[PDB]
Amino acid sequence: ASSSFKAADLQLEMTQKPHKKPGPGEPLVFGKTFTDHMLMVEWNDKGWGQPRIQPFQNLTLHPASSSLHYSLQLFEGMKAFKGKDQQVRLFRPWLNMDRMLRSAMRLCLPSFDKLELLECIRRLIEVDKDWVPDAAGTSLYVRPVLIGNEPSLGVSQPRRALLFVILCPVGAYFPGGSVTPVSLLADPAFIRAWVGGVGNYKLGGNYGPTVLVQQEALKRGCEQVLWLYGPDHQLTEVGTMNIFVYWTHEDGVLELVTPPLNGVILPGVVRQSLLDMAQTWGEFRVVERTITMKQLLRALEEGRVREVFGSGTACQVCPVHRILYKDRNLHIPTMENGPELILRFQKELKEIQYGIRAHEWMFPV
Amino acid sequence: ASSSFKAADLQLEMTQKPHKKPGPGEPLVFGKTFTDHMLMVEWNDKGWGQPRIQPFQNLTLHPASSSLHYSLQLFEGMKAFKGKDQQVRLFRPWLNMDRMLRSAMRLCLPSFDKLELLECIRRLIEVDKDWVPDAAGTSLYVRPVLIGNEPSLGVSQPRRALLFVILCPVGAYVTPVSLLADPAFIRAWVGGVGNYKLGGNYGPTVLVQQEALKRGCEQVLWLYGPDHQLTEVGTMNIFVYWTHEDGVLELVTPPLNGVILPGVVRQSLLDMAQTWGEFRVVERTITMKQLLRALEEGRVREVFGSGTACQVCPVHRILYKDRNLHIPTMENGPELILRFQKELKEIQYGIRAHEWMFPV
Ligand SMILES: CC[C@H](C)[C@@H](NCc1c(COP(=O)(O)O)cnc(C)c1O)C(=O)O
Ligand SMILES: CC[C@H](C)[C@H](NCc1c(COP(=O)(O)O)cnc(C)c1O)C(=O)O
Repeated sequence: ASSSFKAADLQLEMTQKPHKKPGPGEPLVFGKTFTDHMLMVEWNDKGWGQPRIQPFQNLTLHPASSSLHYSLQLFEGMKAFKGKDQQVRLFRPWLNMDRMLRSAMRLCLPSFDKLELLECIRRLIEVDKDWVPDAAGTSLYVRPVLIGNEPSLGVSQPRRALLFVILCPVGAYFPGGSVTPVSLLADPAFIRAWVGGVGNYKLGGNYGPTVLVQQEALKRGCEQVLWLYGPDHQLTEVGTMNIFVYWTHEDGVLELVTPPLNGVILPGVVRQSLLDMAQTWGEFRVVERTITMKQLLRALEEGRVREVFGSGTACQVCPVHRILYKDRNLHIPTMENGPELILRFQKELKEIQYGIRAHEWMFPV
Repeated sequence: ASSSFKAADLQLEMTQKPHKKPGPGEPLVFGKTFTDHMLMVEWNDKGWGQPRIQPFQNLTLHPASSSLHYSLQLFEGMKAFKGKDQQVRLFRPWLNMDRMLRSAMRLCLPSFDKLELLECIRRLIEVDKDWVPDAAGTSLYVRPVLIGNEPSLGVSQPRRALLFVILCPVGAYVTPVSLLADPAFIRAWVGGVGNYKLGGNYGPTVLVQQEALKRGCEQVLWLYGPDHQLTEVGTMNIFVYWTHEDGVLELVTPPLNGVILPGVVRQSLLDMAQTWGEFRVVERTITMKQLLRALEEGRVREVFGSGTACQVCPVHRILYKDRNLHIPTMENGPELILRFQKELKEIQYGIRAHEWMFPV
């Protein structure tokens, strides 16, 4: 018993003022450059309306829209890569569709068919193929969004909603192969999410309270925030990335560990891919288990820690070299291990994402 | 002064297509009906633009507006009451202005001068005075809102923002409510943002409120900790009038520990009760164990919620997991509830002169 919204029904309108691309690899600050078209689907009493694809344009919302009063909003983030030159592929889009639908049900927003949305996104990206860069480490960021849109102040299940997708060409997250480490502020006073909360869904509500904390991290000399949880001070996620630790655990076994999906952390697509990939190799233990600051401190001085990094769509595998804890700067030996594992993960993903290696994880055009 | 828009700069555009005021039938559903005008002020690199009272109209937002991607949004809720004379008064608006500014700083949104916003709100209400109902227990609900509005996908401090205010005539709200108290749902946490009126606090409650209904309750009593403590109920702070374990008669309400929204009505009930001096008034943690045990022992007199929508709201039942708990509120006259309600109406409708009220 559930909705619809079909891809066979798209309508099409092309831009009369096709904006001009970034040119050489120089500008494009992430998220501030948009392509010529966008996807838009409306839902109401008559259910889902028809998809289509229109020129990039402003939204028109009633002043009481629940999307602005009660944060009835959720989003996704995924990437399209252009490799064999002009051939464009989406990395594991199905997982983002699965996650988006779960976020929708948590916020009582309308359900939709994951494959139809994926096909409309495919159609949209097709129209803006030329916006997809092909220089090393660049890609096209895809931002689907679903918002409640009830022109009513009652806190309740909306009877109207809007789904849209916009695209941004992105530069190489790292200047040029320059994989550079980041420093993290790890302060227990800051709490991103709670057990029983909504940290495991991609809801706008989870992000707004982090702006002030990120500003604090900069003022204290760090680049991102390492979110801690519990009296235990466990490591949950870093910034907008899941966190991984490669070290010789306390029982002498070499392992790659990452916090488990206990409800407080976001099930990252890159996170799942690194786990899958490492399990496949079978060269060392790969496990999902709780990581505490106390365990990290001990391992660091017995020189048991090899590499620590974050994973996410923006920055696939991100080295960490320093963590400021309790006034405490902890040097993380990641780079002196020449991010061997980090480097290996990056290479495999590049080969897969840019079509060098055929793989089911990729979705065509 | 630099850092704020000014009431003296107000530009105003009267409507050329009035709405029909709520007809005779009189069915006033909350937040469903809007008056003719709204307030709008923009902020950016050049800072605050000039305030504007304009016809009620849609907002035009860039698809990447941070208000829609990262919930850079907050709001307020307060009421204007029209008394016998026909004079309109705002109830303790300064507290809402203070709370709105605290919410803005928490979300790195632009600061503004509280008195200037209050004056523009005063001017907006004046324009739409004809919308302020005057039948018993009716009022005009005021909804200021401040949202981030940078056309960028980066999660960061916006360089653009929009502040607007819309008004709704409200038709009323006695009768007790039932509450669902289930530990599985967590609304806010220590170190979180439950003490700010941010839209992000509300969206996740929709599903839970739907669950409360399918379970036969009308609202949600939010619990927190192993420590099943009572935080707030629905969109109201929660109060308990009883004889405590120490056998002393008191009025208790959970403390402002970051744990909950500092309600304006809540602060007013505390002030008023403290003033009377007839019984102990305190801010302390309240646990389900203590409640269960106080009920068991007939020490509980009245339990109620407080909030702008429903000033003092009697509670008669709480479903705690399987456990339907009857709350003796109505059989104890809501004696304290009635006295609070009596006093607030006299103050809010101008029967009794008071500093809590702000003119027109
Ligand atoms: C502005 C967009 C969001 C910051 C963002 N999400 C990535 C994310 C991740 C990584 O998830 P994936 O990109 O799906 O692998 C993990 N944890 C949190 C709290 C996150 O926010 C992104 O799309 O990059
Ligand atoms: C639907 C009503 C609005 C959300 C609103 N605040 C009510 C409220 C309150 C009570 O605050 P007051 O209205 O200021 O007394 C307490 N806790 C929560 C979680 C609330 O939402 C208001 O001031 O109208």
